[PDB]
Amino acid sequence: GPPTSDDIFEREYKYGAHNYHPLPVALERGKGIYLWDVEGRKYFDFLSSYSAVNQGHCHPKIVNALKSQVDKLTLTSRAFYNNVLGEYEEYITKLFNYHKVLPMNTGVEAGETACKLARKWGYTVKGIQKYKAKIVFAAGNFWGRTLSAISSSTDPTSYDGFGPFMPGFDIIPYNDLPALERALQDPNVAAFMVEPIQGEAGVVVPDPGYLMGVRELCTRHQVLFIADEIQTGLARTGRWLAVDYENVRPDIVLLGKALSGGLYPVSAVLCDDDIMLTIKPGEHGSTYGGNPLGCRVAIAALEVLEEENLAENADKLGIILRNELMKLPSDVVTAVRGKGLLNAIVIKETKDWDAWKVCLRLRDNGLLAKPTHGDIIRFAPPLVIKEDELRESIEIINKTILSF
Amino acid sequence: GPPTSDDIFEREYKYGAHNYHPLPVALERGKGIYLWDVEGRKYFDFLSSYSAVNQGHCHPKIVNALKSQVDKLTLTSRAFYNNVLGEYEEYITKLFNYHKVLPMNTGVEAGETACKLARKWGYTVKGIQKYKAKIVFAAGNFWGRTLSAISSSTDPTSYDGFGPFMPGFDIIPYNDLPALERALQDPNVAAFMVEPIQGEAGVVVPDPGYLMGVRELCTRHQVLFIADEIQTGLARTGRWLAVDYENVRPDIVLLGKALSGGLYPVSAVLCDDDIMLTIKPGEHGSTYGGNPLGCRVAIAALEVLEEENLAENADKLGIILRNELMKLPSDVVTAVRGKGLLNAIVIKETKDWDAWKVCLRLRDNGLLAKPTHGDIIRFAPPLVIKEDELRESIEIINKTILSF
Ligand SMILES: *[C@H](NC1=C[C@@H](C(=O)O)C[C@@H]1F)c1c(COP(=O)(O)O)cnc(C)c1O
Ligand SMILES: *[C@H](NC1=C[C@@H](C(=O)O)C[C@@H]1F)c1c(COP(=O)(O)O)cnc(C)c1O
Repeated sequence: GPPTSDDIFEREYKYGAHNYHPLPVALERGKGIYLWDVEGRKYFDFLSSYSAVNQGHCHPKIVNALKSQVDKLTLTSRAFYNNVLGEYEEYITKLFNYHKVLPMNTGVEAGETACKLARKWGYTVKGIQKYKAKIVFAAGNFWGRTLSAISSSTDPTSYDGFGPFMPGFDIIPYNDLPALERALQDPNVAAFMVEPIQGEAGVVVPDPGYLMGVRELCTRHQVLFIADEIQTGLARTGRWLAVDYENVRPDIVLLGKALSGGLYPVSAVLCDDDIMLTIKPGEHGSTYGGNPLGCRVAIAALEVLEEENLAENADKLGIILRNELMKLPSDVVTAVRGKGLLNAIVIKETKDWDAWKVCLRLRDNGLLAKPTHGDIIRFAPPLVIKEDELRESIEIINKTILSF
Repeated sequence: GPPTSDDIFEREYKYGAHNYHPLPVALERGKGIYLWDVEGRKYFDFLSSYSAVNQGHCHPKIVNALKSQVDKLTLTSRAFYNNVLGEYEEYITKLFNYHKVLPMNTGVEAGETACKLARKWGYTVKGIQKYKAKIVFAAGNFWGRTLSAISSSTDPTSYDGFGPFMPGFDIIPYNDLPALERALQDPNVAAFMVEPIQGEAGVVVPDPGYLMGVRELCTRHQVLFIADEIQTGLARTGRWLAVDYENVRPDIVLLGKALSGGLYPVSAVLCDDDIMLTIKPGEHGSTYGGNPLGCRVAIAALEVLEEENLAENADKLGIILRNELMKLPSDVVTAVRGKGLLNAIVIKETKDWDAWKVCLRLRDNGLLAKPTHGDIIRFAPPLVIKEDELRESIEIINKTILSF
């Protein structure tokens, strides 16, 4: 017979690294908003692989894009040209109104690329002496697990024990314009990198006007505004970019995770020529960056986001979701926050009770979510969810919370 | 009409970053050893996307693995389990005889993972004080384009202008056991990372006994031996790992690039428990790392390497290839080097003449290669090439070199 859930757990424990402690559920199929485990049980996906499957699992248009391109060509390396890359580049740059895109594979690779662009621009355009350029980050940031990315983290689990750290990364509080204004007095600062809503930190939504203020301060002090929209972009918050809510144009925009609908690791760095062209041929790249297969998949995923109006659905259904979540009692759920379909609730963590046990019971009742701190539970279903499906899942959430 | 080659070049120039200057050829299909451009012209691929398509372009078994898995499930994130990952992990760990694998996406991500493992092991097992751990690298190394990876590079084009650098990375000459012995006198050294043959540096093959000496010195001084086999592994040099030529077992083995046959970005970090389990749950990861689609593709690519005996083919045909290349005159080709099907020739670069013009003419004559320094031309066709195909390509190379 084929392996049970427990066989799957045990096998991973024996042969795989222990860098994760996942929710004990062994999934097998995903379609749209749904996931099935090896026993056949059906669940709503309320994690969406951290927004990588905004389009729902195995969206048939993106699946067909993958299938059509793999029968053909998948990787030439950028030592030669392929056809697909230029088409995808024109598409995405015109969609987001930037001169150019630099293609990479994973989100952290886009972050690293942004850091390199900011430093190169700082030395060659702003005139900072090599190698005094600084980049400012917001406490609570998460942008990956490289040595550089954990060097900007304030989370000890990300950086503790991981050797000496990248210099030139400063940290200020999130949602704090006076602190940014103070940091940007140093002319050696080249950039400020920030998430428009902090995902991994617990869906931390900054105050209205924060993004506008960030843009104003960055412009005033000749500092690049890098917006990490790898989790908040591509309709998840109800707009193409979360920064669109304040009509703010960052200098560099990072995209990832739903850029492919979960079918391929595709990431993008968007900016104008006076920043992008600071990097000359041979000075940056990636083996799989810009390969034809991922490019086809990304064109298809962006087209799915546009043609199915998923940002508007995210907006309206997130309004419904937060309104319903706020009816849970204050004695158990101390906070409800989010934008569009990126939301979270905060648990009145006792020790009779916590976010992990809540997610276990939610799995028991047919809905999959995972906590991000122990009192924070993220709710982020695929943007293809319909209102009746959302209301049934909300019913599951109510049943689970009021089970305790 | 559909875009010509020149349209493709111009479009990428307008909408894409200028981080590459590729060989002017616009490819469209790849199958096995062959590539076709948009005009219909046919070429031998003698770059193999830097060994990512060891199995040849669009190998039907790996294509079918991709197609079968994408109709199903592609990404749950590691917040939950999927079935495929444990199966792939058991497979690859038993294949290479290590306790465990840590899955990532790109080669540089495997390198970063290795660095984190080495530091965490240095502090928690070797007892180095935080954060004094050092990692030693070999001059000429290339392992990616993150800030940490360019911090260990001796190539100014990789690091110049890219902000202050990661501390704790020391550099010694390649192919130099006395220099390694000298570096390892510092008890704060946690690891030595090295390529068994330096690919990007120009297929630099170290002297016989170098890998044995590295292993002996690392063991003697309680230092981890990290072997980057992302380009040299998976049959390319004629063995499963290039280190197999000296029956050397590194502490950490990095795999990438052919791990997927070019169909998906899949990388792996292999090592035993006493190293791997220094990283605890929540302390490292990746969104796409270990996803089911890439895992299916990787199982298939490894199976193709094993069942088609591609390491033996690489061995014998590389013998033939180097023997034939050495018949070109000394006045034009000053050196021929390599192992298995990873080879290179060195050009007597005049200014009447150089490696770029040679590769242009080779493209004109139906074979695609790219220089790596201006007198170095890499020859690395897919390991599915047959002897008559190889001899025809050698004929192309002769025709081209003796055209000048
Ligand atoms: C990716 N998001 C994160 C990775 C996940 C995990 O595996 O635990 C959960 C988490 F929120 C991310 C990145 C990095 O992208 P990748 O390297 O993982 O592809 C960068 N910035 C942001 C905002 C996010 O969400
Ligand atoms: C990958 N090899 C390199 C990338 C290529 C390019 O785009 O120019 C050519 C070059 F040789 C590599 C890596 C990094 O893997 P990725 O991040 O690119 O996936 C690490 N180590 C080695 C030995 C190699 O070859």
